[PDB]
Amino acid sequence: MVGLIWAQATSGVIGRGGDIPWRLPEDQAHFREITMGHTIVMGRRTWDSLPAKVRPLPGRRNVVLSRQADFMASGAEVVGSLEEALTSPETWVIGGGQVYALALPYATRCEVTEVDIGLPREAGDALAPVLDETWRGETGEWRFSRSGLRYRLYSYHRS
Ligand SMILES: NC(=O)C1=CN([C@@H]2O[C@H](COP(=O)(O)OP(=O)(O)OC[C@H]3O[C@@H](n4cnc5c(N)ncnc54)[C@H](OP(=O)(O)O)[C@@H]3O)[C@@H](O)[C@H]2O)C=CC1
Repeated sequence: MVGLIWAQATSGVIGRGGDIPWRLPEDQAHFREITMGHTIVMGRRTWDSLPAKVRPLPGRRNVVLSRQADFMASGAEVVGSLEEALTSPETWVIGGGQVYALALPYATRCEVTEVDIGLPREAGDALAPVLDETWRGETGEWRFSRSGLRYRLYSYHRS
């Protein structure tokens, strides 16, 4: 089982300038709940964007994809191919744009948080993968964040 987990602006933007273009702390707990105790796979830039205090993410086997066969990532496993990254039965791909695209074909689950923020796609942005009709989804109710942003959760599956 390979799952993808991400948060996106309605527009599809998931990252800009090396960061996430919004604040939504309420998301942190759902992320933690889905990923805890499993192997998590991320691209090298996502690793670098993780704050030093939670790098590596505690309670998870952190796997980092990189084409630098010498890249240093303390507390994480550096692999150079996607096949090497996906050996665990329950693996959650947590980013970024490149890695989500690369892993989508292997995925049977996606936990998506939609953020109701006006943020048009700009050139160079990290973007969320587009789910076609092989996916059957379940949409949650909109909620308000203390940040002021409305957000909801989607759970997608495909056998
Ligand atoms: N909103 C959300 O839910 C999330 C948003 N993000 C955002 O995403 C952005 C980063 O995304 P993005 O720029 O797409 O980067 P990625 O995190 O996907 O990392 C890309 C890097 O992964 C490595 N890589 C990619 N493909 C391969 C491959 N096929 N084989 C080996 N190594 C590979 C390379 O490392 P190297 O260059 O070292 O070879 C490459 O530079 C940031 O802005 C981040 O904040 C991240 C996670 C979640």
